[PDB]
Amino acid sequence: MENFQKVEKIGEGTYGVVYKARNKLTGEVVALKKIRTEGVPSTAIREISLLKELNHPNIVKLLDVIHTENKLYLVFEFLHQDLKKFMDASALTGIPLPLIKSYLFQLLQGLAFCHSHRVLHRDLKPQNLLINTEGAIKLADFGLARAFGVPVRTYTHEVVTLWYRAPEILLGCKYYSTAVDIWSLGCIFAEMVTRRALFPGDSEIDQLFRIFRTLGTPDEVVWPGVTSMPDYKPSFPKWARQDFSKVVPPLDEDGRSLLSQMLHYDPNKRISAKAALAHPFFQDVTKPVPHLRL
Ligand SMILES: NCCCNc1cc(NCc2cccnc2)c(C(N)=O)cc1[N+](=O)[O-]
Repeated sequence: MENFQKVEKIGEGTYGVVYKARNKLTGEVVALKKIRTEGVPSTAIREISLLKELNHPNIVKLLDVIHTENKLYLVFEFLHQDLKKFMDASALTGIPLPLIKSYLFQLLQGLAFCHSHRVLHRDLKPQNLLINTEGAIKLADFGLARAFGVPVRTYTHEVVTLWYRAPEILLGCKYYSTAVDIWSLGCIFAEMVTRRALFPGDSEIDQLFRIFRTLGTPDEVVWPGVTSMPDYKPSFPKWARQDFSKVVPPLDEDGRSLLSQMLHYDPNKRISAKAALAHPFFQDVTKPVPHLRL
């Protein structure tokens, strides 16, 4: 690199390969993401550039947008671990409730900030939630979905995870709202509590039906306009809704109440990040130190 020295490969993001790199001049350690095809839209670079101003303690800082050699690299602040790996490492005993609550609270603050600035994530998942030794958790990749349009695939035939997709997206809605992020975060909250993905679909229809089997097949009563959605089919099976007490045991009523509001079918009824922060579930929130092995 002209100013970077690759330390190692962090992985292969939905946009391209990601490396942990050191700025040879500043000595700064960062995450360098090479963006995937043949042209590089000028509209995309302007949009991404705007995100460099989106700074919040719970949002992974976009340090630079490098457009050279007709190639696009995104330089992000570096964090040592993602929530997916932390959840796997905490599988035996589970993440303690105080830490789950702290993380959810911080993620909601991050979403509230992004949403107030009209920036949506659209693809929240445990792998894009990064944590450090101080007890902080940050959202990574906000705004990239809109700026880079349709995701499709990473760049090396890697299957996209649908587990956190809101139902309006699965039903073919063309216009995303802030509510899609609240849905994803609700799914993540449930997974941290139970230690199992809430809706682990292996196809778009399996994803939709797993949601329906748990929350009940939506109808015009709970979701006005659902039967007119692009991919809605009158032939969808009609499943009865299950009780939250069975879905995320042994979470308490404050937690179940909040989760239920984050999982409302109607995006318009789904709780906002701002309103969620005021939920009684957070009355006793604190900021614990996680047991992180690096
Ligand atoms: N398959 C998805 C993996 C998540 N990928 C990422 C992980 C990160 N840090 C956590 C980490 C660091 C080193 C080893 N394992 C995890 C960072 C970052 N900003 O630091 C960026 C990305 N990313 O660009 O996607």
